[PDB]
Amino acid sequence: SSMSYSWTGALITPCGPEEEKLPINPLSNSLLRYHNKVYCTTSKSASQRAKKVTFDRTQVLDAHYDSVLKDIKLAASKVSARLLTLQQACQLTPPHSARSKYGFGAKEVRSLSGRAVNHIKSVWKDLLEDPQTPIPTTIMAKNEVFCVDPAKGGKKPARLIVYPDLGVRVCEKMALYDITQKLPQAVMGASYGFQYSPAQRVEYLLKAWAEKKDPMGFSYDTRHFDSTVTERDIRTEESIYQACSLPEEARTAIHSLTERLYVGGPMFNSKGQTCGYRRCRASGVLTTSMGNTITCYVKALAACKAAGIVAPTMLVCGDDLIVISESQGTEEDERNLRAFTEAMTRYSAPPGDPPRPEYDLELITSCSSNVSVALGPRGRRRYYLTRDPTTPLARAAWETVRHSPINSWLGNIIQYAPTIWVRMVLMTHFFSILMVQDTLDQNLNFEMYGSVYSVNPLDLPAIIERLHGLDAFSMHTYSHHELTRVASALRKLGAPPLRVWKSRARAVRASLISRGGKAAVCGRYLFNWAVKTKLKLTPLPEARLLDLSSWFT
RNA sequence: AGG
Ligand SMILES: O=c1ccn([C@@H]2O[C@H](COP(=O)(O)OP(=O)(O)O)[C@@H](O)[C@H]2O)c(=O)[nH]1
Ligand SMILES: [Cl-]
Ligand SMILES: [Mn+2]
Ligand SMILES: [Mn+2]
Ligand SMILES: [Mn+2]
Repeated sequence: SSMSYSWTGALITPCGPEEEKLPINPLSNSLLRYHNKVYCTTSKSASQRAKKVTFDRTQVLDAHYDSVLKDIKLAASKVSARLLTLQQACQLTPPHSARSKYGFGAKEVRSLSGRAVNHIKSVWKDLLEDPQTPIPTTIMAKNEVFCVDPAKGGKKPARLIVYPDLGVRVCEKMALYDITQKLPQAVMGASYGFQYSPAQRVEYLLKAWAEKKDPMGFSYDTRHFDSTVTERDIRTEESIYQACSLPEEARTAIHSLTERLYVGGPMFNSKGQTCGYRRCRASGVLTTSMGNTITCYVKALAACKAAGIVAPTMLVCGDDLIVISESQGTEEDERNLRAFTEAMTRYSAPPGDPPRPEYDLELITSCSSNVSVALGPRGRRRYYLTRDPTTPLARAAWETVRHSPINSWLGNIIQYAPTIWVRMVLMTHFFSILMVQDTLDQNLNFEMYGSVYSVNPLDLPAIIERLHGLDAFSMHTYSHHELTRVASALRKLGAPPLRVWKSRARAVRASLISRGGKAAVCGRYLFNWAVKTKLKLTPLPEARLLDLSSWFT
């Protein structure tokens, strides 16, 4: 039926200059040695990505699909959502959001300058009046950092980001922001993945596992999800949005956004040239996450019914899903999974890697992470979320004129505080660097799910107890998989091995302790693993006084 | 670029 994209031959050009690595990396050259392996995806590579994501979709739905979709609309009809005022929408614009072509930027939008507010008024009037003329978009490469992988063909090409003008982005929020905050949870309940912290994700997966008499689990992820989303999927997304209780003016803007923007349109490069035409998800529109997650969930639940998955418990985040179900024996399990994949494939959600049944929770990877297990202070099993540290280590070494890696270190330390790789490697390095800089008590930004949080390094013990529990400071006897994977990632990036990190950690610990105050608490709590004569760690008062519920919702 |  439809091609995901068509191209004119015009290049996908960069915005600014693409920052160069330097001959010395003063903050990370004591973390690892193989700086040659750390690269950032470039705009040049964007044309290789374009080739990989351009293909003809044919989609074939069926009664399982139709029935799931009906149930979802019903669930959506229990939501009432409102328009945001123009002003509220303006003030949700992030501070460095790309500026408008019409001579204003995010600062103006957030301050509600008159020229900006006035332009946005007309953009919106035009949405209400013209339900048809396609809205132009800019296409850009995403620049992100990875470690080279010779197995997977050296360097990944940059993903494609497609977005409309700042004025339109503000209007999308007026129309849809309140739905983004309510609909997913309304139609998916506990299956909606972005509502859980790492420990809560873990707790949910364990409950689900223990509920089954004989559990089986698998993960799924779609190859190039955005390019696989069809015109019809997007219109079906609208009908899910329209099932909510909305004021008429929202309805009208939603429909017009759908027809003029979401279902497709022309793409221009940064130099202003026509680049191509799109007939799939623009990753960059406000509905990217909600849309991906709801469309993934519809296809996936229908595919579970098509395949005969029994008592499925799902967890979905964008195109990433886990299903924990009742095993029907391994022969049937395997065939049910092939049936799952075939249905998803008819639904236009083909797999990156064919999924596979598993019967041990450690072997299931979704959203680049997996549950693992270690022993606590009293010898009890303690489960936690971990991941391959390769990419976090590479990002820990991205250091240029424009970019400091310290914030990346902090983000990982917080999300993955119970992991052996955070505790032994990233914590040791982070604290050593900040001590020597004498910047321990300076606040840092921490990025997650598009939001920034300011954190003081000296509050890490409290934050960690709160997010992960006091046992995050006392885990030992990590698993074979985790020990093997961490040792291997360290060798691969030319980092010191764990025993070296241990002797560094002793020195970092002693030095923090000798400063007293909050620093010494960091020393005692964060590095208790580093000394033979363990200390008794008690709950921290400062931790009871904390609420972190917005960080992971 | 969005969440
Ligand atoms: O920086 C990102 C990463 C992902 N996505 C969205 O989430 C989807 C799933 O991404 P995944 O990481 O599974 O890779 P893909 O499936 O795109 O190859 C993408 O297609 C995008 O629509 C996005 O909008 N921006
Ligand atoms: Cl314990
Ligand atoms: Mn994918
Ligand atoms: Mn409509
Ligand atoms: Mn994915």
